Amino acid sequence: TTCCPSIVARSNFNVCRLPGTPEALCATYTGCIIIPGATCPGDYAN
Repeated sequence: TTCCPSIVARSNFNVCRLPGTPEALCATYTGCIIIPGATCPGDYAN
């Protein structure tokens, strides 16, 4: 599951992913985290 700290960070993550750049790297660049479970932590609810 991808979990982002802010709406703008989610927007940056979606932009970074558009050309195909790997989710793990886009998460690093934007501050989003990729976790194994279904429910995002409350500070990463966007």
